Amino acid sequence: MTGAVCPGSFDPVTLGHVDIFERAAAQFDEVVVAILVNPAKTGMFDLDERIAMVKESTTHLPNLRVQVGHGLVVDFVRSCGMTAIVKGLRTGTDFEYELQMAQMNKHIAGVDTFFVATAPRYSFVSSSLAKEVAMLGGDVSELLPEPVNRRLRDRLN
Amino acid sequence: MTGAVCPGSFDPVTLGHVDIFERAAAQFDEVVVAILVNPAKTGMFDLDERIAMVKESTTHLPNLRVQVGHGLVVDFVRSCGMTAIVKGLRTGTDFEYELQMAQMNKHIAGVDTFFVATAPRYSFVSSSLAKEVAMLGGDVSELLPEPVNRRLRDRLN
Amino acid sequence: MTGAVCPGSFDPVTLGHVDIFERAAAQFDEVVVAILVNPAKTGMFDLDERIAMVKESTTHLPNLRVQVGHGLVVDFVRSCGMTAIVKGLRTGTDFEYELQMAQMNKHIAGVDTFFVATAPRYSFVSSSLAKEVAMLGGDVSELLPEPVNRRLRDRLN
Amino acid sequence: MTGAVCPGSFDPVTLGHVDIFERAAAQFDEVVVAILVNPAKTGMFDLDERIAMVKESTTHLPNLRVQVGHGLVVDFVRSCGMTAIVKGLRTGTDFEYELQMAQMNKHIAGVDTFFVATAPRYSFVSSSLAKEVAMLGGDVSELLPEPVNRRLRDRLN
Amino acid sequence: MTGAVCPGSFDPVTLGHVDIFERAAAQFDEVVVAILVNPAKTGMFDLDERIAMVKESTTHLPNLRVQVGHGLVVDFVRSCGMTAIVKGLRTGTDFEYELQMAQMNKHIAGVDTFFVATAPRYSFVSSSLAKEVAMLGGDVSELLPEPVNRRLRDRLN
Amino acid sequence: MTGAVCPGSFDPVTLGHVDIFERAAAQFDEVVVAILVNPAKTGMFDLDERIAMVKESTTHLPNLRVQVGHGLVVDFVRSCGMTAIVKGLRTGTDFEYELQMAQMNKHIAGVDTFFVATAPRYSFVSSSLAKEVAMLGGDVSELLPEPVNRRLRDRLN
Ligand SMILES: CC(C)(COP(=O)(O)OP(=O)(O)OC[C@H]1O[C@@H](n2cnc3c(N)ncnc32)[C@H](O)[C@@H]1OP(=O)(O)O)[C@@H](O)C(=O)NCCC(=O)NCCS
Ligand SMILES: CC(C)(COP(=O)(O)OP(=O)(O)OC[C@H]1O[C@@H](n2cnc3c(N)ncnc32)[C@H](O)[C@@H]1OP(=O)(O)O)[C@@H](O)C(=O)NCCC(=O)NCCS
Ligand SMILES: CC(C)(COP(=O)(O)OP(=O)(O)OC[C@H]1O[C@@H](n2cnc3c(N)ncnc32)[C@H](O)[C@@H]1OP(=O)(O)O)[C@@H](O)C(=O)NCCC(=O)NCCS
Ligand SMILES: CC(C)(COP(=O)(O)OP(=O)(O)OC[C@H]1O[C@@H](n2cnc3c(N)ncnc32)[C@H](O)[C@@H]1OP(=O)(O)O)[C@@H](O)C(=O)NCCC(=O)NCCS
Ligand SMILES: CC(C)(COP(=O)(O)OP(=O)(O)OC[C@H]1O[C@@H](n2cnc3c(N)ncnc32)[C@H](O)[C@@H]1OP(=O)(O)O)[C@@H](O)C(=O)NCCC(=O)NCCS
Ligand SMILES: CC(C)(COP(=O)(O)OP(=O)(O)OC[C@H]1O[C@@H](n2cnc3c(N)ncnc32)[C@H](O)[C@@H]1OP(=O)(O)O)[C@@H](O)C(=O)NCCC(=O)NCCS
Repeated sequence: MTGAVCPGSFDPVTLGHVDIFERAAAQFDEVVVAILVNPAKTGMFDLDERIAMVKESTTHLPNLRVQVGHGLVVDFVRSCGMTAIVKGLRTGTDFEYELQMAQMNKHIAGVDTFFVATAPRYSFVSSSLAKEVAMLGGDVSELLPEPVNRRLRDRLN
Repeated sequence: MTGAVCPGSFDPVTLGHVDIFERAAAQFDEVVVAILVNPAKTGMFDLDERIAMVKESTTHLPNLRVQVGHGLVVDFVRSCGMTAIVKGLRTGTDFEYELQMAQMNKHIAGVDTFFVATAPRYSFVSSSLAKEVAMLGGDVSELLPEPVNRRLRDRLN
Repeated sequence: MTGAVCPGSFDPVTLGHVDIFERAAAQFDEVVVAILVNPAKTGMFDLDERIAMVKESTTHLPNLRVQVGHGLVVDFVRSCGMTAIVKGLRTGTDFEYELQMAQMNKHIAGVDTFFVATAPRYSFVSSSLAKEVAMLGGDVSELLPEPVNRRLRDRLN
Repeated sequence: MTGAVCPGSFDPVTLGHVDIFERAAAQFDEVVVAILVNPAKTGMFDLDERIAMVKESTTHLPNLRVQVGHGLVVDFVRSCGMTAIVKGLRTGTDFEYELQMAQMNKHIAGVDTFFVATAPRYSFVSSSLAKEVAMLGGDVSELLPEPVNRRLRDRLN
Repeated sequence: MTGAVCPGSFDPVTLGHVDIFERAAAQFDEVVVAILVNPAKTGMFDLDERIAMVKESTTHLPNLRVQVGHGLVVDFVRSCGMTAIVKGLRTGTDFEYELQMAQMNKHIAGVDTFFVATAPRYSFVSSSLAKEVAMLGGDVSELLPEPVNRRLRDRLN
Repeated sequence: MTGAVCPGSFDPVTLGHVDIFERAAAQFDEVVVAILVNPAKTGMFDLDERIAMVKESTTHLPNLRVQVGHGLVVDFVRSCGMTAIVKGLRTGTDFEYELQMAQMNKHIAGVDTFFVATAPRYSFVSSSLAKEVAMLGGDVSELLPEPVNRRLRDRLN
């Protein structure tokens, strides 16, 4: 009964996120994707849309499920009966801040954090940058699941 | 008559800050903790509370005093008759930005900046992260002075 | 017919920027400085003032011209009939984010990004830090073109 | 079913290494410690003493075994029926390198690498630094397991 | 009129090196690949094979030539009638060093250095890692040009 | 009463080292330059010439003395009646390492390490790079004190 949580805001989910989902799914018996929305920061997609996009991109992963989190990621992790977090690393990641959170999460709840480097082809995509480029007419279709592409296309007119 | 200034917003002061205060105090004849509040950014604690918390955490350091700064840190430093700043380094610190400020401060006023690594046990605490975790019910009591813990507890109800 | 674009918000232009302009100008047949203003973020100087300051600082560079960009930097680059961007590196630069943008820009439009380290004397100046120090009465005159200094002086009273 | 390999030269094993072994053992069904032989550049302890030191230091982890490797780490991993490497991060880790190896290992054999931050109290110990300090008379006994301390003090008397 | 030098030991040349050659050849009138001889620390291939490998791998770039250098890279650059060095950035690059050399080269001869990020698919290959993996039986043929692969498989049979 | 140790191999001392000596001498009552002997890996200048070079380059600092050390830097520091090390940061510094040593030195003897950024004009010089360039005929005389320049030009004629 091994398990890991993949936390994030996923606004929207990218192929960078999916690559990490797939690696977590391959190495742990169970994997929970936790969508932790910021109560102060409203992004582009609403919670239901973010859930849909994640679920639409992870139908091929039987041991993975999507779930909404509130408050501490470690509280969510423990409520799943798990003690592990898996985080992706890419080009631009604030790794020092990821390390700070990792140590903090370990300190407050005994939760381990495992970092894994995203595949090179998906190493420069992030949610905020994909949105920025897309909303200015740039083609990021290869850097996002097709369901996400369909929805970004809907917001052109 | 050697002296160093430890500048910051201290909202709230952490055991990371105190560790740096103690090391500065051990190496310099006089040490001034400068609380430089951001006029645009309002945090959690008001200036009086921030002063109180710093003073409540530094009663054991005879050659240290707490003082409020306005404008340039270098203007505050020079007004204390000093030419040195001591800054802490921890897990997550934007060190490139600390370096930029250090060079700038040296350029504009001839003020030296000394960096020192915080003790490992207090290396992942920061004011903003401690607040975030605490306000979601997380236990950061070991990562803050007891007086600070008492005040964070008061803001639960 | 070689060419490079030097993009930025230049609010205001610094001697760090100029140093990069000069190096780009020395190595490419044509060089276009693209002023890409953020539609969400309003800074200190208006677009006309930013253009003036850049033009006032680059009269000595015959193969360089100043032009306003809208939307994607790569769209601006391609519209100049170019395939290259030149970016400066200094003390504090978020290099991981510069790398992310570089890879992204290459992916979406085949545009190459060339990075060059600014001269050490101008390695700690940035637009935001120069403004912060100046508006608190600090002397950054050596870290900015004289025309920029004149304008920063006008906003004291 | 799940498994991870913890590779290294372990000359000698530190409490930093053991911390990582413990994290891996808690999150995977099986952990294999792979002791890989370095080039002409040989070390203080021979292979048998290295094996024994790791073994005596990990008696509290029943799902962990120790094994020598002679070629590619990925070949070792695959021959064990696994597809994951777990590696520790400490102060002084060459991350740039670790990431290069991770990407290379993923490319040549499809093996994933997971990185974990070592506990702060054990974040500054490394085999080479421990050896250097110990040989010069310094006390690193709190940073190494007792089986290592025993063999270390026998070498210096 | 415009020109760039791409310096290195190229032992052997990788598809990471070639990617950079291609970027330079597209943006400058002339590119010179400078093969500089390392100290006593010699390598796998001799100078003539190194030259031939670079030559056979760059037949698709008519504005590129290959030349041996024996002293300072800046002396090579200047003797070629140029003032620019182009260097690739990959996962595992010692940037801290590259920047030091860039500043030193600028100081001693006024030579500019331009950095370019290698294509993601070729971002984890380096000469030394490719050699290590190949000698241990791993397949790095997708990361090296065929002229290098040919000479590499002849050395291991 | 206050004191700092500036440790190194100083082979040879650079104007980067001297900048740091000057910062330390201005902020502490006493500064001791500790010349520590490296392992089998010996250098260009012998110990006596190294001592003399540091001495002749620091005549303008009356509160600074020079002394050889043979073991742990912390043992040197403590035997001098001090508890502080001052170390310079330059372009190309291995910070990751410096921090590891700082934490280790604090752990084994309670000695604090203070880091200071070298002046920009002297931020790219290091002993090894200066030696490399000088031996190849390059002019590094502006980056080294004249006592070093004298002994350097006598070695190359
Ligand atoms: C959910 C959580 C893991 C963040 O997930 P996320 O939003 O998907 O994280 P991302 O991958 O998008 O990147 C982090 C974002 O924070 C920002 N960030 C980066 N460095 C930062 C730093 N030093 N300080 C604050 N924010 C930072 C970045 O802008 C980044 O967004 P962007 O790069 O896309 O513009 C985190 O907020 C969390 O755990 N929330 C629950 C509350 C909690 O437990 N907090 C305590 C953590 S110890
Ligand atoms: C007081 C001063 C030293 C900052 O102190 P501080 O607020 O305690 O600094 P902190 O330790 O909290 O960390 C810096 C904060 O700035 C932010 N920061 C980090 N990198 C940054 C960067 N690249 N650019 C802008 N802000 C940055 C961070 O969010 C961090 O807060 P957080 O990590 O807790 O979320 C500085 O603002 C100052 O000197 N103010 C006086 C005005 C002045 O002299 N300015 C000129 C400086 S050259
Ligand atoms: C114009 C452009 C190159 C930015 O230029 P710029 O504003 O002059 O950049 P700067 O040199 O001032 O520095 C970048 C700023 O972004 C911020 N920044 C730094 N790291 C960041 C990160 N990780 N994520 C988001 N913003 C970041 C910094 O605050 C910095 O400002 P500051 O350091 O002065 O406070 C970029 O916004 C752009 O290309 N815009 C056009 C739209 C586009 O093409 N976007 C797609 C890029 S792939
Ligand atoms: C065994 C292996 C994981 C290394 O483990 P290790 O020796 O315990 O690793 P450590 O972190 O203790 O030490 C790494 C050492 O290499 C050095 N290292 C760091 N950066 C390096 C670089 N750029 N190039 C080469 N070595 C580097 C460090 O100096 C460090 O030694 P130190 O303790 O003296 O600092 C690895 O060498 C390996 O996989 N070997 C098997 C062969 C193989 O698979 N090769 C191809 C891998 S893609
Ligand atoms: C030729 C030259 C550009 C180097 O090229 P190169 O060998 O292809 O460079 P690479 O990136 O492949 O390798 C750099 C190597 O040096 C090492 N390097 C990295 N950091 C270093 C450091 N701090 N100090 C010394 N070498 C370092 C790396 O370990 C790397 O080797 P690797 O592949 O085993 O990792 C350079 O040495 C040069 O200019 N030589 C001519 C002489 C000269 O001009 N000297 C003064 C320069 S300011
Ligand atoms: C003397 C001492 C401070 C080093 O000083 P130094 O030689 O002048 O330091 P420098 O910055 O000039 O050089 C550091 C060198 O080590 C190397 N260094 C950097 N990273 C390293 C690493 N990961 N592992 C080992 N050495 C490293 C660098 O390559 C650099 O050499 P360079 O100029 O060729 O780049 C240190 O070795 C010391 O304290 N010695 C005394 C013994 C002791 O106390 N040991 C335990 C310390 S915790």
